[PDB]
Amino acid sequence: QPEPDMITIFIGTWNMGNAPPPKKITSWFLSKGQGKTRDDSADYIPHDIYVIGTQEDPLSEKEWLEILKHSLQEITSVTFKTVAIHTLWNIRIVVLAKPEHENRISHICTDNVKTGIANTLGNKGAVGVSFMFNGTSLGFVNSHLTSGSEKKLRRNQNYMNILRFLALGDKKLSPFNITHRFTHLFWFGDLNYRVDLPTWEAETIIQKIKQQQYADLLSHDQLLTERREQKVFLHFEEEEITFAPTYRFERLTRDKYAYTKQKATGMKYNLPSWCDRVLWKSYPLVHVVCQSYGSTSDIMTSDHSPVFATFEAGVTSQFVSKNGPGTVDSQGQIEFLRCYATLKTKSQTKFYLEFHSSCLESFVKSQEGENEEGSEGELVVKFGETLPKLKPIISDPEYLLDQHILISIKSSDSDESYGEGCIALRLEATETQLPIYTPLTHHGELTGHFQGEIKLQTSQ
Ligand SMILES: CC(=O)Nc1ccncc1C
Repeated sequence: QPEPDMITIFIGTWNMGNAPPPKKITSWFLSKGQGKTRDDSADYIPHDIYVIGTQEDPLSEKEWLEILKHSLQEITSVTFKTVAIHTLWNIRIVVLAKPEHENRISHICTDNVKTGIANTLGNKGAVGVSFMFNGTSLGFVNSHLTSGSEKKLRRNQNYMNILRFLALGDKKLSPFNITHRFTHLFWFGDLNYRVDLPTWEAETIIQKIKQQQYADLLSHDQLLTERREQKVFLHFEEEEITFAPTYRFERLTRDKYAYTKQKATGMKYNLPSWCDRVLWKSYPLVHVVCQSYGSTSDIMTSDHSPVFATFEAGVTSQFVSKNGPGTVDSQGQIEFLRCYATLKTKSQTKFYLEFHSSCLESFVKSQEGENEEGSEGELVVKFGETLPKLKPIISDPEYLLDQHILISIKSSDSDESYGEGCIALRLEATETQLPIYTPLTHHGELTGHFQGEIKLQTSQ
């Protein structure tokens, strides 16, 4: 039974509008409807992992699990295993996997974050799940962010609170938030970003949707515009949107957008919007390909339509050598030349680096760097040829070239991280000096850069 090199992952997000689902929801799991849809020839082929995020979910965990599992069994004739389920209020995440994967999946974590204070604490936030699939770490976040067209800044703040405070993955990676803990991170939900056009343009927008002409709407989508301005979701990818806005529909049809202000909306307009989204972030030079991204047309219980996305994702095996795990492999080493951090900080403390990777027995602290002033005001922290030589547990290039080094630059004064990034060991050559680079972030905002050269020695 060979271990897989690649799996497929289904991501679903649905704001159920506090209504039970209809009797058949199979179109969701088949990626059928509008947008980038899955080929009919794949209908009976199960995805390896199904991750279902709901918002405004009125069902008990048991009720929803029975619907999901019976849906997948009808499609695939496979009885899926429940990996995890976690609910905060009416925000839920379910992870299901093919039974063959049960003994490939370990280190399952769940968490939630509640967003806002007082007034604004009580129904918005996120749930998430992480686990290891053989040698690959996977994270999944379902968030229901603040509603309303004039609250994009609140949504961005909700995003920053969720990635700071959601405690998933390896707790030993203490300087790193969820945006650095996983080989593949999927972030989805009712993110509630709107099409920011004048209220008076509602019927014009509906016309454009009927013509399947999305370009002049997407140019005003708040998630795309905020992400282009580095206000939210920095370093996350999204597949091009080619499906109609998924909100706000009259229930029991899809023929009508319900946009006008009502007492039930707090006298707010809900112009047609792409509230319901799937984004991802994978470590550099790991295979990840979006195969589908769309919405269903035939599930009409809610004022939102379900959204699906599917991915091919590279995975690695749980590697054992004669040496590591349990010792180092002296045939392996990672060296750093001409390295320096450029930081945006106005502060003047000394900095050191920490190197974290599951290819090391434990994280490695460098000596302090030498601070200089950049020509445009910046702090440059020079490590020159001073960084430690990293001793991987396994030297086999089929293992080592698939690994990644997380880097934190920390203040000597406070031991607080000022920036985090990631370097792939998937190099063009071994025993050769090659440029490396990562942006540095802190709380998912850009704080600087790390660049230099690497020299990787493997057993080959
Ligand atoms: C066009 C655009 O917004 N790109 C982007 C922004 C932030 N982070 C990642 C990406 C790929």
